[PDB]
Amino acid sequence: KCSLTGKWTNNLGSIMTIRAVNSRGEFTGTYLTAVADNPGNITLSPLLGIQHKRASQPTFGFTVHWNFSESTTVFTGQCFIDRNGKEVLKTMWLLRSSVNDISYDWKATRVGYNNFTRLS
Amino acid sequence: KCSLTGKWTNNLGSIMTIRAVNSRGEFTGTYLTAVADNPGNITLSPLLGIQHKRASQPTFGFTVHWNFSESTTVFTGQCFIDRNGKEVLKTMWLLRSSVNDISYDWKATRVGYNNFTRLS
Amino acid sequence: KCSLTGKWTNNLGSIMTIRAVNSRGEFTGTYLTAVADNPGNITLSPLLGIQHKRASQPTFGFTVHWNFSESTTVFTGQCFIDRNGKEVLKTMWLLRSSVNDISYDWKATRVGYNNFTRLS
Amino acid sequence: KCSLTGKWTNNLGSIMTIRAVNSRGEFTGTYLTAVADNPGNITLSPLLGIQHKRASQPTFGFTVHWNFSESTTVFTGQCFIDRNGKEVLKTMWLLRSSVNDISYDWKATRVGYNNFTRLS
Repeated sequence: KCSLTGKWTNNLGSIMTIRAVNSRGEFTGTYLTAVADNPGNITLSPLLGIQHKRASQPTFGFTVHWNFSESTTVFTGQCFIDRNGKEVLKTMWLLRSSVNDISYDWKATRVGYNNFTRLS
Repeated sequence: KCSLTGKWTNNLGSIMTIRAVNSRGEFTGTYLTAVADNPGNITLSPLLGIQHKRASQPTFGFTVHWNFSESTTVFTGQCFIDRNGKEVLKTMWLLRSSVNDISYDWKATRVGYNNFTRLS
Repeated sequence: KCSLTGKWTNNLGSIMTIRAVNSRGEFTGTYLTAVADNPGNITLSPLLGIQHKRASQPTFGFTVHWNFSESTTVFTGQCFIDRNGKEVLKTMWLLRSSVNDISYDWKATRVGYNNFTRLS
Repeated sequence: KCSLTGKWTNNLGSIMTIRAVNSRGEFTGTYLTAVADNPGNITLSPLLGIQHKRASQPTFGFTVHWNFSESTTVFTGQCFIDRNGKEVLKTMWLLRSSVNDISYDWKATRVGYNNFTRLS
């Protein structure tokens, strides 16, 4: 079975740490991003999400509230287990920027992907 | 200031209730989707997210753990308030399906938009 | 049958003209966006795409080469016709910006939606 | 300078062949996908797109009209050149399925990524 609890890094070098997953599948953690709009401002930021519980290869989502900007990112994906027992999180994300008013809303959402593997 | 707490409907007729937002911007709620892969199966599903606290028009994200499928959706967006105090949540979402293994990962993520307005 | 040829406006006030669709479903046109990173720079920009030919409500895609920036947008969607013969193009888009090298690739893609209706 | 003319493969094993890029940046070609909704039906399919011309690392987009389904895919991205002169296309895509009517439109768009390198 795949539990998101533990430390993970992604293909861009970001690191996240996820705490205990409760019986609802909820989890909290922290996220240290390797990249940002203004990288000189990067600080460790909180995340909160939910994974499925029964499935051996659960889907999940989480939100990262960046502590150094007005933006928010959400990730969703699935945890896969190899024939050798290795775990990979395949994710896609949306990064929402803050804009001044609704006339700028069209430009406020970036999309991307990330693969994560366990630190140790 | 644009608040997320309350009852919302979107342009597809889905409804959600968001409970009290804590000092860290964290919130829970319940989502009733009007649309699904198998609409006869739809049941109420929990959501968990984070908004920014200081901003008058905060960005936010949340995860919906569907209680009737193996899928997960994440939403991110911004709460806008117009001249008359009317709120709109402008959101984009990713809907993650469960696939059998990593070779099917390519097909697992749907994308879309939703605009939410306050019920009553 | 839902036709793409003609003049269209979207929910943001952008307009486009699509010319004759050939036997392979290929079409050209001109796009005038109402919105840009630098709106004072906006000029008419060419589009080139393909639709399906047999379908009454075809899917399609097209590329807009912005003539005033280094960016490119792609749109994909479907042409729907209601009971009264009114057409709507339901689309999603990706807007690709130019970045300096691959280490910035993560931030280069915006996503959104647009609904188009026929002018006159 | 980066010209899309030539043969490319992506990280999933798909292959595409792009013909001459004209002075407008337009190009045609073919695309043999490694994966599909119904892979037993896969046939070689046409593509049509536009790249930027002046830039050494141009952005671009193209549409693939699948010849074996009612779907359409669009790709957009950028061609990067290494310090060693190696070229990579970094892309994201939207895959549009045909649905019966507008009430199903919400579920019709998948999103993903692909990296391409030259065949030879």
